[PDB]
Amino acid sequence: IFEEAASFRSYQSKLGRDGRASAATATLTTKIRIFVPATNSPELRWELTLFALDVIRSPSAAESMKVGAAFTLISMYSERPGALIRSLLNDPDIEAVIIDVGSMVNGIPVMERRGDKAQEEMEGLMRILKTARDSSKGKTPFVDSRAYGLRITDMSTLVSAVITIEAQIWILIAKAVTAPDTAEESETRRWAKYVQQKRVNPFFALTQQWLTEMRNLLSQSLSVRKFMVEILIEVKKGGSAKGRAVEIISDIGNYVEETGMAGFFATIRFGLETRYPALALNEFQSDLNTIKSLMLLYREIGPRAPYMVLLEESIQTKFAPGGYPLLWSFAMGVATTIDRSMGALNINRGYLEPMYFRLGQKS
Amino acid sequence: IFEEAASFRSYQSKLGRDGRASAATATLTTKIRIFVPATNSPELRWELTLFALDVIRSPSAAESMKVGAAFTLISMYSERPGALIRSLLNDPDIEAVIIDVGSMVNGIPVMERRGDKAQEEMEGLMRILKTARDSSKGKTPFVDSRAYGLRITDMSTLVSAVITIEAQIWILIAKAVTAPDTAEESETRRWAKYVQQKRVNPFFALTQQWLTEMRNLLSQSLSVRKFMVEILIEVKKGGSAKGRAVEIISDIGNYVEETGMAGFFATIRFGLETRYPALALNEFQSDLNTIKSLMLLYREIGPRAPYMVLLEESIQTKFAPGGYPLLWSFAMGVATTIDRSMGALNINRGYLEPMYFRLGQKSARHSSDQVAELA
Amino acid sequence: IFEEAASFRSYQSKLGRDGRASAATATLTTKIRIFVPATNSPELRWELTLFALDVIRSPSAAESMKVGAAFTLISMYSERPGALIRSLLNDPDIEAVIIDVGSMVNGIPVMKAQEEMEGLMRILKTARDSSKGKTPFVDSRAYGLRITDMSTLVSAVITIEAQIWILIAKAVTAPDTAEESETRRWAKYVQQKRVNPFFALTQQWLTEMRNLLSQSLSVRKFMVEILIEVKKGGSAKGRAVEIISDIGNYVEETGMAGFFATIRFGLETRYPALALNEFQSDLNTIKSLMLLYREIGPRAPYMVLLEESIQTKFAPGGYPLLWSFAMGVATTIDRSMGALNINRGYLEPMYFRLGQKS
Amino acid sequence: IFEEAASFRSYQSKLGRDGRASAATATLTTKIRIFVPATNSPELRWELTLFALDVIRSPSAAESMKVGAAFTLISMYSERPGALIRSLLNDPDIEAVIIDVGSMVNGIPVMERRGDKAQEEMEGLMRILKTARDSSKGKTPFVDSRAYGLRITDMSTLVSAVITIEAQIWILIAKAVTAPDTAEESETRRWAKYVQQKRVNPFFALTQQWLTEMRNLLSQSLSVRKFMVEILIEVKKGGSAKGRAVEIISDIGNYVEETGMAGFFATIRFGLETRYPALALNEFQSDLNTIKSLMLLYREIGPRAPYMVLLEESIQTKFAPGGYPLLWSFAMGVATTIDRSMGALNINRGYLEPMYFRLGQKSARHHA
Repeated sequence: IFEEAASFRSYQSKLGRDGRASAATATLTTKIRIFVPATNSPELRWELTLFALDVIRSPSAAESMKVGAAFTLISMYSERPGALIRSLLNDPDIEAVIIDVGSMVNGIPVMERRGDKAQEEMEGLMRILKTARDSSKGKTPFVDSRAYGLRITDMSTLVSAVITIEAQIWILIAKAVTAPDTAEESETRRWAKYVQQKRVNPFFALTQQWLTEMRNLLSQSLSVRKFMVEILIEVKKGGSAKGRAVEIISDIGNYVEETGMAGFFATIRFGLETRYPALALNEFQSDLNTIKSLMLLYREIGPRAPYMVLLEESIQTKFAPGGYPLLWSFAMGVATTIDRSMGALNINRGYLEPMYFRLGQKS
Repeated sequence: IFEEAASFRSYQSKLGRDGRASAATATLTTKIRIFVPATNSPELRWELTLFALDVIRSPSAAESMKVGAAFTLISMYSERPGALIRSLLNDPDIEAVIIDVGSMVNGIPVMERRGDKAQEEMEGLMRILKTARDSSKGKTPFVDSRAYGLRITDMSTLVSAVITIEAQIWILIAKAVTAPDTAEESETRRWAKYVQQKRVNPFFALTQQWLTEMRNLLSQSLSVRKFMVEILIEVKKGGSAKGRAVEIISDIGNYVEETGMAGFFATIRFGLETRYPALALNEFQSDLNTIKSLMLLYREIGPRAPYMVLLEESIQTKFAPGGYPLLWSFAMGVATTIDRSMGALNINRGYLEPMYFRLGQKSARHSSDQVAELA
Repeated sequence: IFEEAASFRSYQSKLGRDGRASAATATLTTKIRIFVPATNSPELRWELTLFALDVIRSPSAAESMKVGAAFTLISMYSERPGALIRSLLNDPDIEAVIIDVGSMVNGIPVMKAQEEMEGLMRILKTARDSSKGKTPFVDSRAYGLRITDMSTLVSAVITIEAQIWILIAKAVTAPDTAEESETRRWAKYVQQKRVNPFFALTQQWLTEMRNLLSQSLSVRKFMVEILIEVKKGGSAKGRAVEIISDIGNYVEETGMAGFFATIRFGLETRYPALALNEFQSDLNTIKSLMLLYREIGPRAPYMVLLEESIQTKFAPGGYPLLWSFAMGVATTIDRSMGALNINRGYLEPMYFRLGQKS
Repeated sequence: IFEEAASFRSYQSKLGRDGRASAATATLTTKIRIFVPATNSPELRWELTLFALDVIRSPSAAESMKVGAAFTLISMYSERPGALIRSLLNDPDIEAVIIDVGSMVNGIPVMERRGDKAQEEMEGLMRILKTARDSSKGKTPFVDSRAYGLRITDMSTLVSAVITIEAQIWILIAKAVTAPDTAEESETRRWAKYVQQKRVNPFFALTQQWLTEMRNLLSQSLSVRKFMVEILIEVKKGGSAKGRAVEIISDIGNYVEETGMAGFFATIRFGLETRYPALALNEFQSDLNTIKSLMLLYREIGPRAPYMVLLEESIQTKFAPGGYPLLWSFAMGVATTIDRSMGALNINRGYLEPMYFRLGQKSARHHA
């Protein structure tokens, strides 16, 4: 009777989720160039990291090149650069061309053996590198200048450095897509942890100017975020121990999970799990039916769940906080009142109902 | 006994839903010209987008041309624009001729397909473009004028721009066929989101004058809305990753769902799911039986459900609130009282029953129980 | 008793048939440029055909360009030329780049690119000059025609395509001595009014293309893939696809000669000599071969054109006693046969005469 | 043992026949205009027939116009002529525009009911009609001149005439696409029959000049023959009443069926069914196995089978009597010796097997 209505609300929510979309809907494919470490030496890896930091620092490079640069920079993890990109990269809008450099002595960009027209390309790269240096007033990748010159020769120093720069990329993802400004407090807080735990090698500390330029590249590119989240999911999965490189990623992951699903988690933790007298209120009953439908929905969306926000996944919109407002306003009233850490989260949405929020605090 | 009556109400509701309609009912098919992206080159694609924005802006162009232009504009997504139209488009009133754009570097309009029998077509296009410029007092499609001039040279810039224009199509659908005036508030609110989220590239912002001209094209053409809703359903289906382009469509979808079925959902959410003790009042029985028949009916209508009103779908009339007056009026009286966001809905309809709604209000605002008393 | 031996022969034949090969074996993937159809204008379609004919006519074009030319030539049929190539092309050595030329009517070449157009110009000039002005068609008026309408277009396209497909029949079994057969097939299509004679293509061009087919495997792989694909299927085929399918009936079984000759002659002939003790090993061979043939499956009628390694096993040299007798019968009884050279080292004179004598 | 080989030959013959072809195989579709009789008014219908006869008779009209004309001419059967064409026409190479005529009130040409996008449409038509008259030196479609002028107003006369013209098209089909030279003897013989038997009204007889122009159109166009064979299959089926119209078609059918599958039939009729003692000879075995595979194959080809040759169908190559040369050479040797009517078919193919030719003759003629 009434049970049919509740079942029907659930039916509506899951209706048309099924099926496979007709192939013609495939969006116009963008060609992106990734220059990638050709061979297994710390010599190449250090120099190429310097190159890549500067490509991203350059004012003169176009966005299509800048994304590809960023992909070079955060593929330094892999034992076999080309294989790492090709095997994890799984986002349809972008079609990758991989260039494996022959120990590039060219300068900031690669060496080119394609011919006479590529001589202009190398000079475009030169202009890009010059403009990078000049526009940044001489600030190189690292905060402390010795690091900019370093040219390391051996594996142990290489991994120490690379893991340091990469951890500086991964500290960004935590706020890149969920608050791209105001980011510094959180990213420094995560930095403190990794240094205090002796995981990351502070001689290679990366400069605020470079970190902000990378943060901005993450915010403004979907294609980049897709690759990042692909790797982030892939290394999260078991069937193997992770040593230093993947371990730093996984560590950062504990901050990165659930990010930009704040509302959903908060209603579950505060209010729901807490079983306040307010659970009793009849008026908030429907809200309960809402949350039930949501939880079953969440289950059905499956593998991407902890990173929906970062993936811009549409089904994410449905999952949004003010989709279930009455319960949320009361869950916030409880959360802000009971937990000292909460309430520093900005909850200024039009979805908030003052009466219900006050009931949550009053409770 | 009483059970027979309830079963009979259900029988009436589903009677004649069955069967396949005789072909004689097919309405006279309208021939519509769609110019569509010929090749995968950003030079052609940027210019053709500018052409299409201007076709829709043109004061002298026929509705037949304008619909076809709108179809060009919202097929920019595809790797093969012709294939996208042909494969998704499934609406009987319109028969499409796809003129695959032949580079069309010939000027403002398309290039003449094989050498025109009458070059007046290119000159018809010229008139259309002139009239567009002149009538709009020189306002070009994009809001900041450099963008209107800018020839696009790479795929990167192309996708940035195309995503931007397409998003501007899809922000319209939300109100085009449900509230075709008063639209501004909502469409701006949705614009703010996509920009703030950095999903679509504000350098390519399109002018309020162009957006109102496209909003009006949506309002006044059924054939357009049919194609929009066909695509909106098709891309909603899973079994695929979506990157930025399809993701903007899909994202808009989550606002666009249930639109123009407001009253039906509102009785479900407020009143029914709310299950206030007052729901047990004897008068409501017939209304409850009504809602039950409606919910089972909704199920039966199936895949088109998320967009019934926008699709002008016939069944929609039956679904309309006013089909359950007592329950609806009670549903509103509660809703308006309990939810701060509601009540901004326009409830000036005859199907509203004042006395009963005052009962809805009166119900809504009326083992401790102390907490409820305090709040 | 006997049973172990028979089962062992079968074991050997099926041993190592199974499994899937490790990806490291994959040979370095070769980039080929396939300039493809632009759209539904006869103006573009005619000009692109002339471009492609001239690419193949050019003395200066490289192999990589020539393969891509051949792919343009045998895609001209389709409603969407680029889609036809991309969707049927299923080939482990080659990666296609396909760019449908828009304003292909800009000059001789299809429409930094300024260099490319001049590369094309050089190609076309050198083609004209080196050929001493001899046009692709047997009647030169065809080279100048500049066709404007669909009817003439399809008449012409069908005609050129049929002229490619005439070649395939002999390209990879005997690329010289081909003339007699390819003319015999041509006579049919013309007499039946299936191909429109104004567009007949010149011996000079046909020889140059026959040689290109013989010497390039990767092109022939694509051709035979399409030739198989359009041969099957419960669909209507237009004059265009119909001519391909028709040619198919000459193309099938070609370069599987031996396997067929022993089946047709000797085996199906069932000469009294088949009872003789000596045959047993050969019979056991053929059994293994028949079951093997089944296992090779969908591409079977064109193993030869595919250079398929399995082909070796099916070769008639495998069952030499029966084969020598198979020629001896065939050459004696069936007037047109036995003109195919059975002078191999495997010929056993006693058995060849026994075949004659039977 | 030996049974494996025979089964393998059969396997090869059926292998890869199955499955569904990828859409990329679709050939570039040609847009073809069919002007079609708008209503059941005899005034329009007579004039439209005259128009269509002249379209086909014109020396200056292009192939695209000529095929569309031929489609008008051989759709005149229908109560709803446009529906008949659109609903039976099922061949991928051609995409039809059907134009229903506005009572043909314009003049010599069909008159555009809703008005032309270009006013020259009417004139290009005028040029076509003029050139038709002028190039043919004034010869109207009919042999006997009163018929050329007739301008019919009544249903009875209309159907008498239409049936007569249609029958004269369908007489042609039988030979137009198997041997369009040598044709006249046969097609006159069939004409005489229908007239003598009072199935068609000889006052309306169509001239050798019109018939040759149509015969040539049939020879040279596949797309026309596709529509013709579609109709020829459709009206061959039972389960319907027929009027004079469908009856004439069906009558023609009895000449048209099996045509251009000559060899397949000839080996079945003569030699195989003939079962001469010589059938026991060891040499024949391969040929017999061939024919077995052919019979099973013929079954599998199915509904199009009575018209394979006319359809140019791929499968037909395998059926080509050249395929089974020993049996065929013997089958001709018997046939030519035993049936006085046979042997008038020209059988000068290099595929003739001397032993069987001498042996077939020697079986049938001098062996009892």
